[PDB]
Amino acid sequence: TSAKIVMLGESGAGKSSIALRFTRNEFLANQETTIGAAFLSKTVMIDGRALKYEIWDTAGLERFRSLAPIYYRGASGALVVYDITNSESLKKAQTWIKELRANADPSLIIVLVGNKKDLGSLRQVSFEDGQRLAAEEQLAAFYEASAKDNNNVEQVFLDLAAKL
Ligand SMILES: Nc1nc2c(ncn2[C@@H]2O[C@H](COP(=O)(O)OP(=O)(O)NP(=O)(O)O)[C@@H](O)[C@H]2O)c(=O)[nH]1
Ligand SMILES: [Mg+2]
Repeated sequence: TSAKIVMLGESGAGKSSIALRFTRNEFLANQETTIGAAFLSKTVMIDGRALKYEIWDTAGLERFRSLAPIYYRGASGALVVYDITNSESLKKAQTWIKELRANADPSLIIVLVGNKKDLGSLRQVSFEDGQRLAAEEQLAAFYEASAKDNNNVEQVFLDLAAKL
């Protein structure tokens, strides 16, 4: 069985870095902005039974927003990513969550992920503030993570998988 997941969120928050870290163990300090949504795969075991993630890594720039439904229409899950160092990205994440609730399948499982936890002092979003959004929106899970340090990336995907 397979998990069809879409990555959404403001450009620069680290959608491609998370999905490449998870699927390929690849991180780039100079990851290029995504033009057309990229497809990425990986198989992971659940509690014995095998599982294939099929991930659509969307371009986050607002000019590519109208393309996002092509990638979210058949999705089982969405990871809506923000950057813990940039307060504005959390409000962008809230807009995506609302858009998904209005336009996507009501069974869609949404996980909120605050990325770049490794950037210490530059944090602008508290754990408390990110989770307040996830609780207010009754999302499936809330994690802070670091694609760069590979911290909590595996755990976000495993958690999401168990909720599908
Ligand atoms: N310090 C730090 N930098 C990160 C982390 N994840 C991503 N980055 C950096 O942030 C920049 C943008 O990352 P990227 O994955 O391209 O973001 P995106 O959300 O895919 N952008 P777009 O929507 O335009 O494709 C890159 O320079 C990348 O190295 C992280 O966990 N920590
Ligand atoms: Mg990208």
